Amino acid sequence: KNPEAEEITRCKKLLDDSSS
Amino acid sequence: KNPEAEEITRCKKLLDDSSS
Amino acid sequence: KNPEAEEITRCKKLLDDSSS
Ligand SMILES: *Cc1cc(C*)cc(C*)c1
Repeated sequence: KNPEAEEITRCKKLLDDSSS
Repeated sequence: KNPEAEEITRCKKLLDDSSS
Repeated sequence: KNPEAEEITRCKKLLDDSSS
């Protein structure tokens, strides 16, 4: 439940945006 | 053997902490 | 096609460098 979890979510978006 | 390897280790911890 | 894609490329290099 740590706030750092937000960073992980961003990573996922970054990977998807890789095609962008 | 580069010191940057430490960053990779942190990434792993971040992924696990994702459930936190 | 976003410039952020460069960050993703770096991540890949970091993972490989993990053995370094
Ligand atoms: C979340 C994350 C972590 C690492 C080590 C690298 C990338 C691209 C994303």
